[PDB]
Amino acid sequence: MISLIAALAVDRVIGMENAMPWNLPADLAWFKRNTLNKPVIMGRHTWESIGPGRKNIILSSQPGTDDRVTWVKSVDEAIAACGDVPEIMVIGGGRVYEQFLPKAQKLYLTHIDAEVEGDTHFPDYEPDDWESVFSEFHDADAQNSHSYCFEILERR
Amino acid sequence: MISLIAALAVDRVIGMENAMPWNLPADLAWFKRNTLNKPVIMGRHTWESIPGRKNIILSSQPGTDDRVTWVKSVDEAIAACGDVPEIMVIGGGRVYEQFLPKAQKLYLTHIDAEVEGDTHFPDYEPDDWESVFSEFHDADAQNSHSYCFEILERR
Ligand SMILES: NC(=O)c1ccc[n+]([C@@H]2O[C@H](COP(=O)([O-])OP(=O)(O)OC[C@H]3O[C@@H](n4cnc5c(N)ncnc54)[C@H](OP(=O)(O)O)[C@@H]3O)[C@@H](O)[C@H]2O)c1
Ligand SMILES: NC(=O)c1ccc[n+]([C@@H]2O[C@H](COP(=O)([O-])OP(=O)(O)OC[C@H]3O[C@@H](n4cnc5c(N)ncnc54)[C@H](OP(=O)(O)O)[C@@H]3O)[C@@H](O)[C@H]2O)c1
Repeated sequence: MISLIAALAVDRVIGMENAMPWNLPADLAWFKRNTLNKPVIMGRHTWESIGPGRKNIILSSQPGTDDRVTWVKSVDEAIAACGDVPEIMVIGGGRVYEQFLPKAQKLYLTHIDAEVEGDTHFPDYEPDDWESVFSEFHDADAQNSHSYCFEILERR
Repeated sequence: MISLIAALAVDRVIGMENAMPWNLPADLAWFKRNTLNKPVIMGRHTWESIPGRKNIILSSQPGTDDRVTWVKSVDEAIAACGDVPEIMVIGGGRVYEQFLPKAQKLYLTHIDAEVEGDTHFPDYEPDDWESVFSEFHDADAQNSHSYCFEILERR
């Protein structure tokens, strides 16, 4: 199966011109929990932002620039590179989420109570086509700059 | 001599109820550049938020980590640093307020972020401080806000 994992500010904003204006180690821990050694697919801009671990599959139209990870030139090649696994984790960014949302069976979302003027958004999903199977709200604290809610949705 | 090092949002905000809403690895690298192995003094809340050098923690209560040095007063904090060229006071608000009158140098990162804080860097009169270094940086893929490193020396 294919899953998407993303952290959304209000209006489904996921990315800005620069690094996101928050500090959420709990979200980093949740991201790790839910990826572990599973194959990940990401776009080239997300790869440049995160600086590797599992299979790391990077989408780019151009030849790859780091032989430690696997570079692919299409969605189909990305899926093929992950092989026959229980769950593929699509980790961003906006252009990649848009292409994989119709293929996805599960969303792992972190809803962050932050308003940020973004340039990239998580794709529109119709909540009626998705069953919320898990939800956990957390307050901001000494380590986390904003309140946040982890949610898992499974396609209906 | 005593120096303060701090990261200031607008209105001299240094701290909030919760973690600061920014991601500034360049400021962490600057903080390291300017501390390295020099003794550091910090308040107990800053200790809990963040050991390496001498790490001197102010608290009214017995210490809870024997890997660092705990002191109950400003004068003991200074004494615990020994005879060194530069003591780095790293926060927080209560600690900066007590050490500012003793300080000869400020290492400030001015961050272009507006945040409603609960704690501020102490008032200083810029006329009483000479800016000896200033370096501006844009936000980028790793740093959420633009920032300016500044070093002031007491005139
Ligand atoms: N998303 C884009 O295509 C694109 C283009 C120009 C500027 N930007 C800016 O970059 C920032 C991040 O955007 P984002 O979150 O959308 O980035 P992202 O998903 O992390 O990465 C997008 C990149 O992934 C590669 N890619 C995605 N789908 C592909 C496919 N089917 N075949 C081959 N390569 C594919 C392209 O790399 P290559 O560029 O190496 O081909 C693309 O530019 C935004 O501010 C956006 O405006 C994005
Ligand atoms: N981050 C956290 O852990 C946390 C938790 C609760 C509240 N706060 C609140 O957050 C706000 C900002 O704190 P801040 O930046 O001012 O904290 P800070 O300077 O990092 O730490 C202040 C602490 O340092 C100790 N201290 C400072 N001067 C001292 C002296 N002369 N003698 C003995 N002990 C001394 C006291 O510890 P003791 O308290 O151990 O005596 C004091 O509470 C404050 O309103 C604070 O009360 C922060």
